[PDB]
Amino acid sequence: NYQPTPEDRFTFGLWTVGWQGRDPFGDATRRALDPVESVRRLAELGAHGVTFHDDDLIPFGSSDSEREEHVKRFRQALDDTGMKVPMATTNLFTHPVFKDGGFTANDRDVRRYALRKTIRNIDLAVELGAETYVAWGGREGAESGGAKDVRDALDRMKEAFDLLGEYVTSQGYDIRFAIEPKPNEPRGDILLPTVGHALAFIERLERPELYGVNPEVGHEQMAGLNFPHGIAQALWAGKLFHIDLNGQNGIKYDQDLRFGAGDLRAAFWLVDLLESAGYSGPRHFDFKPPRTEDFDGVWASAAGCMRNYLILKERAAAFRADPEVQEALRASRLDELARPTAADGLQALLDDRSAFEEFDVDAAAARGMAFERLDQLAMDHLLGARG
Amino acid sequence: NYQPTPEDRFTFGLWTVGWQGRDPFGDATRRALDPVESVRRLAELGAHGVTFHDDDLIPFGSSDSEREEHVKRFRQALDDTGMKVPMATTNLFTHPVFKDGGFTANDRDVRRYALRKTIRNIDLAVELGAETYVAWGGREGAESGGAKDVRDALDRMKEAFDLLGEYVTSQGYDIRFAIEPKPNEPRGDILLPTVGHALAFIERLERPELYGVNPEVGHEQMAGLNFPHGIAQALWAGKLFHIDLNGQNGIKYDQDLRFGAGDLRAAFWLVDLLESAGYSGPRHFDFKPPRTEDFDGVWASAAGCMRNYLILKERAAAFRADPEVQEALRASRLDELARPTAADGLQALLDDRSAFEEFDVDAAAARGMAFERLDQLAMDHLLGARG
Amino acid sequence: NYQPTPEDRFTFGLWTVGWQGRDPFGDATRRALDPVESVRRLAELGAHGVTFHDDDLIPFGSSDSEREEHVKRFRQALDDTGMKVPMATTNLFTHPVFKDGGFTANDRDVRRYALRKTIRNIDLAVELGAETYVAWGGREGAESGGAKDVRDALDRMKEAFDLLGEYVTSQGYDIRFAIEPKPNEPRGDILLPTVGHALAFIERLERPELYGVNPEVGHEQMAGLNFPHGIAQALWAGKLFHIDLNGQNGIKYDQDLRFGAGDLRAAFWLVDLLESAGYSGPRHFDFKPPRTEDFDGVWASAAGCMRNYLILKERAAAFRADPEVQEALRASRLDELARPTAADGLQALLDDRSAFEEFDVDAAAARGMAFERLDQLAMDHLLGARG
Amino acid sequence: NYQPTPEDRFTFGLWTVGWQGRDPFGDATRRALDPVESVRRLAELGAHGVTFHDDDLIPFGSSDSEREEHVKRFRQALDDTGMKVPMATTNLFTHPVFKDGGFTANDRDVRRYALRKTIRNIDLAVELGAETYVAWGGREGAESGGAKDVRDALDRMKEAFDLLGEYVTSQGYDIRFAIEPKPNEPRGDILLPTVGHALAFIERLERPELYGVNPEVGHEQMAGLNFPHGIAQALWAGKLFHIDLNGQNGIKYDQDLRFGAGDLRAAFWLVDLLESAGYSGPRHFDFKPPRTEDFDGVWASAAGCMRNYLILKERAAAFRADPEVQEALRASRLDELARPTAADGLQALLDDRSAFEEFDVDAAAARGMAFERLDQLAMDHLLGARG
Ligand SMILES: [Mg+2]
Ligand SMILES: [Mg+2]
Ligand SMILES: [Mg+2]
Ligand SMILES: [Mg+2]
Ligand SMILES: [Mg+2]
Ligand SMILES: [Mg+2]
Ligand SMILES: [Mg+2]
Ligand SMILES: [Mg+2]
Repeated sequence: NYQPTPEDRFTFGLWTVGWQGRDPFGDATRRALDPVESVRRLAELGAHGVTFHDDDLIPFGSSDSEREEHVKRFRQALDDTGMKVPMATTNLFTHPVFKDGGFTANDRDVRRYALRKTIRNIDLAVELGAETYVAWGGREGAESGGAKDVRDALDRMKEAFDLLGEYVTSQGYDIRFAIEPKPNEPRGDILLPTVGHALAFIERLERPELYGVNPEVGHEQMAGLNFPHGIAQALWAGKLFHIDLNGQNGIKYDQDLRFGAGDLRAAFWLVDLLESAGYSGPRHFDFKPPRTEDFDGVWASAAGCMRNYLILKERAAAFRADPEVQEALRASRLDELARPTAADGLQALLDDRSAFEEFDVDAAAARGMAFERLDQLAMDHLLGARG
Repeated sequence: NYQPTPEDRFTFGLWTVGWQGRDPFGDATRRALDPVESVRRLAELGAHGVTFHDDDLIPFGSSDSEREEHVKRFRQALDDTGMKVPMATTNLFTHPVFKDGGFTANDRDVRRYALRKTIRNIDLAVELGAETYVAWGGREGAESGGAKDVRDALDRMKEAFDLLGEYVTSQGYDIRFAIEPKPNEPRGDILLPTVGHALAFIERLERPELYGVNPEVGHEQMAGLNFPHGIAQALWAGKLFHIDLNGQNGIKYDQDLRFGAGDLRAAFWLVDLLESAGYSGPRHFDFKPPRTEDFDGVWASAAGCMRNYLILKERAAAFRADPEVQEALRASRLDELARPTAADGLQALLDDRSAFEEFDVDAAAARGMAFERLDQLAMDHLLGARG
Repeated sequence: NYQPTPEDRFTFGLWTVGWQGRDPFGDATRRALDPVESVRRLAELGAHGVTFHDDDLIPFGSSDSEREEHVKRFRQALDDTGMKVPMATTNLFTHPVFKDGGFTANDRDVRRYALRKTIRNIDLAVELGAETYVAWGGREGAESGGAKDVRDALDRMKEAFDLLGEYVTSQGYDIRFAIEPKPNEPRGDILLPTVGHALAFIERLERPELYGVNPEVGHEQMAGLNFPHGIAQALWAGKLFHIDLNGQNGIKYDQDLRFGAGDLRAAFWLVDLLESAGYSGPRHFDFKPPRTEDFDGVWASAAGCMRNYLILKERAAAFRADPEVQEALRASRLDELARPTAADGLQALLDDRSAFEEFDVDAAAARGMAFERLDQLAMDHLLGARG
Repeated sequence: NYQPTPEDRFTFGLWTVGWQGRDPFGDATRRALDPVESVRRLAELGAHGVTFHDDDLIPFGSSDSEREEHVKRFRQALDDTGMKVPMATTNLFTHPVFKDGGFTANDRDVRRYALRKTIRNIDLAVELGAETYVAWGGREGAESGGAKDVRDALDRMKEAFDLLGEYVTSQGYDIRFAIEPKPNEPRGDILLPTVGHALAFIERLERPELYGVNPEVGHEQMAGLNFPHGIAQALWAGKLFHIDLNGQNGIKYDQDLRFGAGDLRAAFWLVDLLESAGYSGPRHFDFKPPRTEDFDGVWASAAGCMRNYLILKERAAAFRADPEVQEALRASRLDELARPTAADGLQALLDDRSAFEEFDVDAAAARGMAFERLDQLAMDHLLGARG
């Protein structure tokens, strides 16, 4: 039946189901949602948690009484539904003061204002019980070559993340940070565009154990890269703290389709990788219900994300647990890929005559790899057509 | 006149001017070149050095007498022309034994054979006086999801690079290693596809001071990324050991056009970045003369690469040394970008009331950035139309 | 000095300089512009005309008195400045009633409403003296495969364009129609995505002499196609009625940069093609001033478009009028490309023994084409470095 | 069981299963196949026919005795297996005499040689009983802007196709012509890059009833376009004469994967479109077995193409024949899309007050479209998870 359970750890953003449909060529098609109503509806669908921007919960320019009133209503809804908040983030892209950037704006006072806004939201997020803080560098980039000195911008971004790490260490919080890469949209070229650039940036920080990545399926597919390879490098580094799941149709604008739409085979291999590696964080959906839909379509899209994940998880487990698949995996020598190359050592490899002087390159080249048979078994298990 | 001089450090690969024109849909249009003739012609054009694959210099399957004869003729040509060899590399992609991979092939004996071939070529490269060794992971990837376990492949690639570093340390050589990223072509998805992935991989190695990157303009433009941003992150990390210059028209197959063709504005900003940062390595051209050309067209393309670089270097220096440009750079607050954000410290930033409580967001948002005026000055200096 | 003159026929849209900066992730950074002020400023910069959407001039839901008042003020500004209106268009994408489409919406009453709105705007455009009407099919497409039956949608689009042609024929107007293609943004896939699809659609209409295309540089570059090839096929068909000039950096979202930015070499070849073919329509700029700029940056961008066109026109004329270039064009046999293949006829070609039986394929294959020398001369003329 | 039958009309090219694995960076991994052996193996798998290039069957430079001997052996194998030949084509891209082009080469004598070669192969194809002749314009394009005058090239291509039509009309053959579009690879930009450009070219020919298109899934996906939309426009024009099925992973080089791999959802919607429209031509597979495979992998890939088509055909028929799907299609108003917009006429539409003056735009905008529910039903039917 593929019914979601709270052990699946499915979470949704408030900006996802609360999107009003304002695109660059059109007005809003839906009215605004109350966050309390969003929590109650998502708890009815069987979700585990919600995430938020600071401006999603408290409107910009609110007084302290309005701030504490919104926080009190939102914690009341969380206590009534039993829902959790596992991640929060700050909005440094909507207001026109951030048009040049946030942490790497050319104006020093804008950079200081962005740091103070982030610190205030980190205090609220620890108050609500979040475990991961996400920084999205949305306005950090340039449309032209001379507008932004990139080495200086990387120095300012390093300084900002070092200050945030110093603050959480001095306060004694247990929250960690995560960086969300994206290649373009809305700037012409965004700093730290991929998972690899984000990981290489994290290794230069002062306390590199507090920082990880938060990759998104759509953002890695906008650069034509392969999302399971990117996720596997992040897992190899030990830095996958949180993940965003959606869909995307090739290299174009950010579509943010529901999960399973877009590249279905890549979604299958991604669910295979996460269930095999034992990733235990939240399964966060960052999608936009299309502006042709009313509220019933919104809730149908939100249910469809979780249903597609549960179907792909069942099919991937059935593919790995099949004896003919295990025979094909031995025939393609994946078990030999898992073996060490030279554990006997460098001197033994240099003295091994079977490794250069007496190695039959023609006999080694004549062997096929049977990858097409393996892939056809994977396609049959995905489509349900084993027979 | 833009005449190349040996102080410019222009180098060419033997595979560049020696390409016979065999593309996937056509036969060769040019006969094979003698490497001695290539050295003499490139010294006549005013180049500084040549680079080589092992199979470019010594054909596959050659005996030891043929090996030493080819090496003796090639060093004789280098001594007669005064040309140098600043970089070498090994060929782990042409022979059909490497169809699944080289360092990360599924076959253990193929991995051991690839390591022994690389070690032999490293000995030859130190004998010829090279300073940088380049590893291109061309066959390391997959066309399908189940063919390659990517975490295990990253373990084998780490093991191979650690063994090579152990060998050069035990021999006492001064040569360093460099990794060339590429997103696809000829596999469907290649491991370590960008500069960011390569840098993040290098930080996990055992002796990370021996390894850097060798980025190529065309390969970063095949993923839709921005090459000056990638080069600037590599310079910020201190890992730019060598660079490949060519041209590319957007996201498609590897064209390897001559330098200056493709994206001319990006070429301008790249030359600006290298001359500003003071990169002192070789300027290596990795281009393919198109198969419609005869040998006169080959030599005209090779001269055109160096001419386009010298023109762009003159225009970029004239753009930076202009007082109206310096006034526009102050008006866009690049000098304020170079200033530290909070050097007074975290506690002073938290107590600063002008940074959150009394900060005029509307007055800060009303200021323009004058980026379009700056970019129009850059375009006028590139086109030569200051007036 | 490259100063624009009214003989250059430079026109701008009101939505171009009137864009407030609202992108999908941010609010507006600039206040709204009066159309009268836009006409006066563009006449001061040296433009020839303006174009408009119906909703740019008259706000949605306006009464008839407000309609005639806006029209009277706008014609007064046109009479005071001497500016013209050579093109108009209708807005069928902003209001949420058009969320599924306009001419090809699934709702019949929405299709009838869209036709009536277009007919009313055509009457206004003939009243202002326009010569070309532009239909942009912005919302005509789908995000999913089952949402839109494409053959039925093409039937409805044919029916709508046939009705508009019947109306202008019955009224005796002299205005013509033009279709603007675009591959995606804001739908996932837009019907009639390229110039070729638009031309093939036009040939199936009832009165195909009234319909042409209106191609845009950015929209053809979002699909990775080559804009001079597309423009040359439209000129070969005799259907280029109007053209939109802007810039675009590869395959991503619609950037709408100023002209000359993006792909400078492609801009050079486009200006070469239009000046060689003698295109006599307006040179229309459809660009967006970036949201980091204030009004001085807006007017600087608008001046920069015209300046870049005048510089490229001078350099292309100097390239064609050069005797060494003419010698290189004879060496690459472009004059032989202009000659007919078999004007002697099919029977003479079949009896010609020099064409198959006695044709030296090796001697024909040995000849080079000298394309690289020709391209280096073109690059030298573009950069101003002939010497 | 999804077993192929001769009523399915599955055909394969000889170049598909006969590909030796020579890619631009590697040598061949498989030996050459006898065409007789290819016919016998494909008849054992359950195919219906084969297609060929002229150089696939008769090697270049063969004498007349060798020509008639190869033809006699090949017709003997066709008579023994009962296989047919429904399509043929000529090779104007491999030999280095065609490096600049074929029908639109800059050399007049090369153009005449290409026409004579094509006419000889057309005689052979009618002798073998083919019904469609395919022209692929592989070398017709340019790497640079000045190398090719595109209007003159379009004149020469029109002249060549008019001569071929005149020849088949004078001989009284019943064969038709088809044009295969492709955006790039191996030239930088190929003339007639998409289906739309090919259709617009066909409408300018002298006898436009003899010419159609032959689209390929991979070639339309290399430009980021949507293949069911392109196929539906070709069916709307009545020009779909033949089709090529393979797979492709986004915008990169021509992968030519087996069918079903790549974009599985797009493959599902394509099979839905062909079975709904009743296309009765051959289902031709143009794929390359990957160079990691031996001959068993070749035959497994060839069987996998037909199996994936039969599975998708069953799932699409089950999706269309479902009552809940039919209810959802009525709720998304596809039946209202099939209705004519104004069959009452232009005057009745202009006098209809319910169409502009009394039309409730807010009530029309408030209705949802239920596209997400429809798409989730389609995904459930594709994955086999109706429950
Ligand atoms: Mg996104
Ligand atoms: Mg996200
Ligand atoms: Mg390359
Ligand atoms: Mg290279
Ligand atoms: Mg646009
Ligand atoms: Mg436009
Ligand atoms: Mg292909
Ligand atoms: Mg094909």
